[PDB]
Amino acid sequence: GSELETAMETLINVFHAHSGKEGDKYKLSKKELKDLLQTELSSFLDVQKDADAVDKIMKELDENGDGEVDFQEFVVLVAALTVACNNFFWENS
Amino acid sequence: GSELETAMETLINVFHAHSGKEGDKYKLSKKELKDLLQTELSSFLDVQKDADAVDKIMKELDENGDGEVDFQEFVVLVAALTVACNNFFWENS
Ligand SMILES: [Ca+2]
Ligand SMILES: [Ca+2]
Ligand SMILES: [Ca+2]
Ligand SMILES: [Ca+2]
Repeated sequence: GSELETAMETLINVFHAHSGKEGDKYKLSKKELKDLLQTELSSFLDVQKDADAVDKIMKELDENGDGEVDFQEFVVLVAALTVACNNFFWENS
Repeated sequence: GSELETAMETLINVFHAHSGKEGDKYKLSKKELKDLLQTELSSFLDVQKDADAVDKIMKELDENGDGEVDFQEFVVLVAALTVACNNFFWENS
């Protein structure tokens, strides 16, 4: 099946849906990623309600203080945090 | 939309489709991950043709030499490698 493959194609499409909407299509930005999580992962990855949560999240990515992200840094950080949350409910049954 | 959200639900379902098929449903294994990539990401992440490629890939994950993976280690390693490949074709246009 393409279920797992479809997983890579989908995050890449929404990624180019908002990332290229700001014009900076060659680099991601702090506001661009804010839209992607609050759009489909708002309930899981809290972010829209805690705007401070997005400043902290980009800080690990923008460790360079570039206020911009290379998108690759983003996938590794949120990938581990959300995956851990699913096991959190399963751990207590 | 749930396109990005659907991305997390799909890799998690196939993950529990083969991971729980070996009985070791509490921990992933070297053969379990081999099936997930060769099943839907065979063409992108070469693996089935280069069985040596799977030994090397788990080595970074099983840096502990446990021949077993915590699944979380897996998502971060293959997440960055496949994402980079998509930009490889885009970089040369
Ligand atoms: Ca962008
Ligand atoms: Ca950055
Ligand atoms: Ca398993
Ligand atoms: Ca491991």
